[PDB]
Amino acid sequence: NITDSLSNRSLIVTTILEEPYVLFKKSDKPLYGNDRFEGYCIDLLRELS
Ligand SMILES: *[C@@H]1O[C@H](CO)[C@@H](O[C@@H]2O[C@H](CO)[C@@H](O)[C@H](O)[C@H]2NC(C)=O)[C@H](O)[C@H]1NC(C)=O
Repeated sequence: NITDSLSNRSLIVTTILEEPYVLFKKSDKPLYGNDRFEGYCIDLLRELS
């Protein structure tokens, strides 16, 4: 059981804008939250979450 034992526990994740790892979502609405950045390491963040 190495499942979601880290539930709750709001956490701060820091990044730098690089070209192939993070990118803004191309949309009309102003981006807020985890929809601000998308990419491969963001996909790794989704898998880890
Ligand atoms: C996250 O917070 C919730 C409450 O805010 C914790 O909830 C309890 O979880 C245990 C697990 O068996 C239950 O028996 C309790 O009835 C729950 N209480 C409530 C008030 O929900 C939860 O454990 C927390 N997550 C972690 C990983 O600690």
